[PDB]
Amino acid sequence: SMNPPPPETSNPNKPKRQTNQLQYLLRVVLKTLWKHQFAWPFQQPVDAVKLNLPDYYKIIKTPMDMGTIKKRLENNYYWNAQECIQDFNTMFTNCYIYNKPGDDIVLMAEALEKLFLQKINELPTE
Ligand SMILES: CC(=O)c1cc(-c2cc(C(=O)NC3CC3)ccc2C)c2ncccn12
Repeated sequence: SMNPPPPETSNPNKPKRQTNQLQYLLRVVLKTLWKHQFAWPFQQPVDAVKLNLPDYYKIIKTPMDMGTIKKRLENNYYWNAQECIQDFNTMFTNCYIYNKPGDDIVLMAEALEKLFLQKINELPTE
């Protein structure tokens, strides 16, 4: 089996900004989720070869992971916070699409998503 190339984390012709909302997404949101006991399945792209999930990238056509999001934030890849929030939501949604309800990995995603929602509830204005 083969994995696909990972999502891009740098693109010199993509316009970039560093806003206070994006700084919050790195310093508060990403850092809170990254240190969590349940973060580890989400800290890198799914290696469907090593995990013996040959159908993963047949089902998941918009992969996303926190390793990618971390690199994007540290590279100032984004223009606005909504782009980054969409990446997080894609990662959670992919987990719920691929896995069975009640699987341990789904419980892990739900726990991270609850914290995610609590932090973005206080996303600073501007
Ligand atoms: C997000 C998702 O659905 C998901 C993630 C994992 C997962 C991936 C890795 C991994 O790829 N590590 C790379 C370094 C080699 C490791 C451990 C786990 C539990 C998983 N395993 C079974 C079903 C679903 N998943």
